[PDB]
Parts: sequence; C-alpha cells; structure tokens
Amino acid sequence: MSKGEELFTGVVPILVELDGDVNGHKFSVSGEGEGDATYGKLTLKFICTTGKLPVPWPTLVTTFLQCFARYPDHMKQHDFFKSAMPEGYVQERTIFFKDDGNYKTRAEVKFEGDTLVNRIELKGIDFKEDGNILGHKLEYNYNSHNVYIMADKQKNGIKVNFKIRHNIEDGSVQLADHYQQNTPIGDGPVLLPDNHYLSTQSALSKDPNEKRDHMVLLEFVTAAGI
Ligand SMILES: [Ca+2]
Repeated sequence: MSKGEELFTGVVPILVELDGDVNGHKFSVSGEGEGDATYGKLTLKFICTTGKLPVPWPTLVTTFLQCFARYPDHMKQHDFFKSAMPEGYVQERTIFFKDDGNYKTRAEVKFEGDTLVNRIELKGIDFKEDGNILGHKLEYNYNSHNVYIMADKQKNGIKVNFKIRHNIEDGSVQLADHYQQNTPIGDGPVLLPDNHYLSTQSALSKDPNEKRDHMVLLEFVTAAGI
C-alpha cells in the first residue's frame, strides 16, 4: 500500500560503504551487488579497502539490506522496509557478542538514483584481544536465523531482535545478540507492521581471482506471517 513497493519489482544494483573502528583498529569495506526482492535474493561481494579486516567477516554479515526481503502478497501490508523508499530509513544496531565486546552500528539505507545504497558507521568496543573475534576463531560460514520484526508506532519505525550463532572452529558457538531499530528518513507515511519474522539463509564464499581480503555473500530473505 506504499509507493516504495514499486521501486523493487526488478533487479536493483546495490552499493555498501562501511567505516569501522573496532578497539582502535580502523578499517573500510566497499561492497557492490544486485538485489531481486521478487525472489528475496541478494548477491554481494565485499572488499576491505584498507588492508586485512581486523574482525571475522561472518561478524559483519548482518551489518552489511532487509528491503530486499520477499514479502508474500498477503503480507505486503507489513513491509516497512520498502515503504520507506526512496527516501529511506536509518538502521541502528547494538550487537552484543557473548563474553566479549559489542558492535554499535548506524546505517542510512536509501536510493541514490536507481541504486540502493547502504552507508554504515560501525564502532566496536571492549573486545578481548584473544577472544573469538579479535583472535579470528570464527568459521567462515553462516547458519539460518529468524528475525522478529515489531512495530514501534511511537517512533514511526520498527524494532527487531534476533540472535546469530557464529560457529567457532573448535565446534562451539559464539553468540551475537542483535538489537535493532529502524526509522524513516522522510516525512511521508510508512507501513507499520504486525508482528512477523524474516527467514534468512546465507552462504559465504570466496572469489577465486581476488587477492584482497574479501567476502562473496549470497542471501535469501523471505517474510513469514503468523
Ligand atoms: Ca494489524
């Protein structure tokens, strides 16, 4: 029931730019890809433009585009993310790594021309030099998670909560608690949803012809009502 639904009927080019500071280690990541919300499909490649990434790539996956979720027709009235477009929304997160530090992210997600842009500032603090994050003990993979969206009618936005389980290379799990807030950038109306969730599956790979520190990401995202 929004104008934003119509900007995503096709393949949309995607740009991501991130400035990061984790425990004084500063770093930048650029990403390009393609989005096809008809099939909740994202294809992305990310490159650390400042050298080697001081954290594990799986820890950045959630930070690096839920407006490409596929909402089923009987649920399109609950798609906040597209309803904010093209002016966009601000996405903020606190990500609490269990027994370790935490990321704090602020992201502006909007269209620039025909290109969907994710611009992200990230600051991580209180990480243990030899935890699973700074000591790079996380496996290069990703499990499937459900994200629970809730309307936040007082801020004209949504609240989302979920837990990621990073596999550690000894077989254990490193827990990342995500606390997320989205807010429209514009004045216009947005779709405030009933409670629902996004089902996400991600696949991480390498580009065989790339020598810079990088991550290829494939992600499918479908909404699911209750
Ligand atoms: Ca309702």
